[PDB]
Amino acid sequence: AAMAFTLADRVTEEMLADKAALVVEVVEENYHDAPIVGIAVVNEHGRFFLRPETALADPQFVAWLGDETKKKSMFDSKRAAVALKWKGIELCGVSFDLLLAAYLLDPAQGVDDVAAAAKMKQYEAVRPDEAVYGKGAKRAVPDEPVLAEHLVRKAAAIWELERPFLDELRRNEQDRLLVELEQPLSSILAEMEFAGVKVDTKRLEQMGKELAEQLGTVEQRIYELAGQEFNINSPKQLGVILFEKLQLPVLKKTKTGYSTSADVLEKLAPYHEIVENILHYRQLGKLQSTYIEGLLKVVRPDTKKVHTIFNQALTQTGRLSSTEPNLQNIPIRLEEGRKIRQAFVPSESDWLIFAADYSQIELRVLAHIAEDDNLMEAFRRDLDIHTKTAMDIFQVSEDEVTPNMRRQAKAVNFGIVYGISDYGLAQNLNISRKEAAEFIERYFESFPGVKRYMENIVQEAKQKGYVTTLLHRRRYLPDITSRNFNVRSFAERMAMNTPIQGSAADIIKKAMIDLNARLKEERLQAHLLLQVHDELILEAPKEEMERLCRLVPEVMEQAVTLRVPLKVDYHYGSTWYDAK
DNA sequence: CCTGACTCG
DNA sequence: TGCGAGTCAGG
Ligand SMILES: OC[C@H]1O[C@@](CO)(O[C@H]2O[C@H](CO)[C@@H](O)[C@H](O)[C@H]2O)[C@@H](O)[C@@H]1O
Ligand SMILES: [Mg+2]
Repeated sequence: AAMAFTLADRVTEEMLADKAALVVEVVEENYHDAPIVGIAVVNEHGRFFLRPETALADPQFVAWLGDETKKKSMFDSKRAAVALKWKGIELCGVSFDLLLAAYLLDPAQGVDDVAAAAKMKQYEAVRPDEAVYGKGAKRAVPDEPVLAEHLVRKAAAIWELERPFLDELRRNEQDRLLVELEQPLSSILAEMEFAGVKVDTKRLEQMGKELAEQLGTVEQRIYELAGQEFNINSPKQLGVILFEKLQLPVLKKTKTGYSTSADVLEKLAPYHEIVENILHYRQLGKLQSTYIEGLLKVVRPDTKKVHTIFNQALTQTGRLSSTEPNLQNIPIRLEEGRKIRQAFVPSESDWLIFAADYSQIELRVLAHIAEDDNLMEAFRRDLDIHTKTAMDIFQVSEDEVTPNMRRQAKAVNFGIVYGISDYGLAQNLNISRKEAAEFIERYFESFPGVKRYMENIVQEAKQKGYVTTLLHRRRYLPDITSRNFNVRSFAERMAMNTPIQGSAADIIKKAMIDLNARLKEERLQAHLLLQVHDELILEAPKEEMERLCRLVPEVMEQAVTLRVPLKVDYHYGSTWYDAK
């Protein structure tokens, strides 16, 4: 059938009730400076559709949007909030966000539209956005009749679904997780995205020129060593050259043809001088295509800023992700790529970039949750955790720990956090499974509490059907009971890792909320720009650095109280590169 | 659109 | 098979 609603030509009093489901539709996937195609409001008085030009030009409606005492229930309120920010309109009073509610209830559902969330509660009186707008080249806003009913149906679904979603959240002990963590964070992410990060495009272009030169040199050096020209960026063409023309050993047979992955070539390097060059070529090639050309493509022509979008409802562990561009994967590990960060600068003159990061948050969280005496003491002494681990598993004094020993102990710690497995560790350290198993046994002997936790968390996952984080985020693991070893093992590793990675995510999210409250209380001009999993990047007047050096670490370190202290390091400088 | 390469915590 | 993510050239 059809859903009744008023297609209003002007805003009316009854459309401004103090409780309503609100839809401010932005169809463009990237909502920055994007158009709002329509508005829908559902409240105690009825269902309404408003043309944006009319609603957003009405002083009464705008005041309503900005009145924190007028409560709104929405789906992906950040999208609407940011689209409105670009129009100079403030959105306040969002008391419920269906996207975040659904995400917390079950991140694996992949809910990305009202229909998907409603289907969770057997409500299907609303169409999927894709069905209405289509996808790809066929994407398009339907005629008003169609658009209007869709927005109203979405608003009606939100209106109806709020109660049941909140009820289940409460049963899961996630009510505060939504109301006191994710929703307030949503508003903070909106400010960060809207603020954007300034890019020194002239610096990027010059780096681009220099890379084009080096890339040319390496490219020619590769054709020279191969005795012919070919597409180096073609794993297929590359494979023929390496394993056929040059007769290099085939140590890995992937899906189709051969494998020319990083660790495969790293092992082939000793056989021919071409391998090193191919690796370097790929390194520089990625910098050019993605961090030079790709980045320049998304920099706003006028402001020279990039405005990422933090997807707050995607990862299975509670982390955020970043896109167009992804500002959470800018090079830093290799010096040549790290230079890219010199192109990220403060948005105002005489300002600086300030970066604060948690030191070993994952292992500190593990110590807390597993309550391992040895691991908690290590952090209480603020020891170099990898050196300490080597001392324990290899039974040597601190002075006897060699560089190679620390390296392997470090790999063991990663394995432990990721969900330790003979095969996995062996593959990473390039050693036998038995040897890797020996390392693992030694680790558990030194950290019996961690062994206990890994055993218990897997059992708990099987009993309850899910695992939880410090702030009650959850992840269902049905595969934990699979009689297929490989499938079950994936689930077991997830049971071990999710509480760690997820809890670390919970912590920094609270740190961000606490920090913004502090910045506001102090009326500092400093503001957050980015979050990179265990670090927070801000920009501020140079005159605020001394205050930031004390405030940021303290806030981050005190976000939550664990059985071991939380440690935060920080640096600042003229560019992101210099904030080291 | 899919694969395999690279980037990050 | 070690955990969690995104982007791009070639197929
Ligand atoms: O507004 C972000 C919000 O929208 C979703 C859809 O529910 O993702 C859309 O927007 C992202 C940023 O432009 C795209 O990467 C994604 O492809 C598009 O569907 C959510 O995942 C997200 O929380
Ligand atoms: Mg760190």
